[PDB]
Amino acid sequence: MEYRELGKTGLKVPVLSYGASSLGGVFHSIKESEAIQSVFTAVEHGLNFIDVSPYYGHYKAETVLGKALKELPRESFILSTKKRAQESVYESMERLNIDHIDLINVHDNQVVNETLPALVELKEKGLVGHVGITDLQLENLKWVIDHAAPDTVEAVLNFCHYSLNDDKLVDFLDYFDEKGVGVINASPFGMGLLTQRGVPEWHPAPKSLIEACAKAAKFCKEQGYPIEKLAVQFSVSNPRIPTTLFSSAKSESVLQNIKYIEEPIDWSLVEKVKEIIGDQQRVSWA
Amino acid sequence: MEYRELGKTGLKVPVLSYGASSVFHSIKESEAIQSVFTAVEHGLNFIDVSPYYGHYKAETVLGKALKELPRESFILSTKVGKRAQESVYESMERLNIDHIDLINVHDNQVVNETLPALVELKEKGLVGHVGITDLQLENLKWVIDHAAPDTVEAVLNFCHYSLNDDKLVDFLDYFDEKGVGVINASPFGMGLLTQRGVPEWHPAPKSLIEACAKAAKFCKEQGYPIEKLAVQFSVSNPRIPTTLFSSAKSESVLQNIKYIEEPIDWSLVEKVKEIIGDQQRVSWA
Repeated sequence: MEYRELGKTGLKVPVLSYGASSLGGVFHSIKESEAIQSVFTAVEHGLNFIDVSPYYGHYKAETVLGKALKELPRESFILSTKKRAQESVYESMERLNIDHIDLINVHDNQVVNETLPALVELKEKGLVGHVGITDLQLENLKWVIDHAAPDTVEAVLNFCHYSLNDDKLVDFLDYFDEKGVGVINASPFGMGLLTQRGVPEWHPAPKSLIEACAKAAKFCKEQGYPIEKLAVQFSVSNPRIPTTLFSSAKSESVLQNIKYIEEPIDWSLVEKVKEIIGDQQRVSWA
Repeated sequence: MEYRELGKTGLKVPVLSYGASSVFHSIKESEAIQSVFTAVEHGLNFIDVSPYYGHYKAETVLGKALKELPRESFILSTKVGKRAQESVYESMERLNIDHIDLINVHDNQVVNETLPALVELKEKGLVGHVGITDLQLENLKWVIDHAAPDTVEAVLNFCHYSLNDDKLVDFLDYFDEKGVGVINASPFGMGLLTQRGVPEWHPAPKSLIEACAKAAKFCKEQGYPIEKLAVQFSVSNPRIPTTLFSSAKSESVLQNIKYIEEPIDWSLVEKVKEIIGDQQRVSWA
């Protein structure tokens, strides 16, 4: 298992990161029951870095996850999660029964002046290791880092922009280097596009991107090289992206993606399907 | 296009009803609002807003969008000491509706505190009818038995009247005895009876997954999608007033409407129940 420093953060994070797939909805019990075993498996097999944002919100799930994490040693895992935002961090820290969060990041106006300062105060207190931000659009990330105070934002998290099908994050990597920001990729598979089963029912991806990615998955199938294996291989394949956050419930998926990323990537196959995904490279569906 | 009566409640629900589904929840949101508009346009009055209760921003958008449709043209339902009454109040407040048609309860002794409270809210005329929601029919039976009489008007249940599971059948005589309307849900087994297949999180055992995949590719070779047969079967029983499917895009809603309005091939249902053999009613809860 390979590790990267998360920018100027000091945390050695594994090139893949477990994101604890969404638990809300009916059958939530099954999903969180499996997610606990997945946390254990990811830690036992190399993933320091667990994000539990989907647990941010559910009293009982968060508390028995606090039990589960109390089963694990102090330095055995790095944990990150999502005016009154101070009390929110305090509240959910109590529910997790952890004594301090390794990194807090803001979901989503001028978060620049209200939430981020409170989290900076919290980092000075000793209860939060580092601060970061989460968003969909890289222009928004640039905006908020720009108008914030210097060296406030230590990490950024962003979705579907370093894949076989989307390449945008490159354009911003330099910028992050210039302001000392660790980069966290997420959704390596394009949320179904780089899957061999296909794309979920809610996915609004245009018909063209859908067809390009389905044909790439078919070519991968015919070459005996699963498209998801290639996608997860590729999202952790950039030395400037410290880590990528994949979401799953069953521990089998954690172990499969571990086995994938630890196996050598086929750069010729990357060239091939990046070609087959034609005009649809960096086509957006947000 | 076909309507039945929800037990004795006097609400006329279509055989198929829309249960709008679950980062990336805003995109699902907008699509789901368009989907409820499409469904109400095509006759699917029964609208369950349970996944919106919990996010102020999420319930507000459907409240404001739904204000654009006539009140008598749709029947609405949602999820829920007497904190339940305050929950109903606030749900109406963000949905900007003066009357909820059906109010349900998820999940121990809700028979003496929660259900009497919701009954009181019905007495006042804010809610029309009161029901319960569970994955286990035994738990539904317990609640109905131990509750005050004629309290439980609706019972919602998942993955127990479909091509692979029909454990709801055994309880239908009971539900008729009690005066309880039945709302089926998840007619696809949450991916089993789909051509694409099962999500990663699904716990269903190897044998069930394989039998359903074989039935699926058989349906494919026959030119008759497994999803069409699934939704047709689920709505095919007259003692089950309505079946609730959770979709996001409006195209799925239109597909399912066209599917239920097509006749069902019972020979195909039996050829599929032969592929789903010892796996019928195998639980994964």
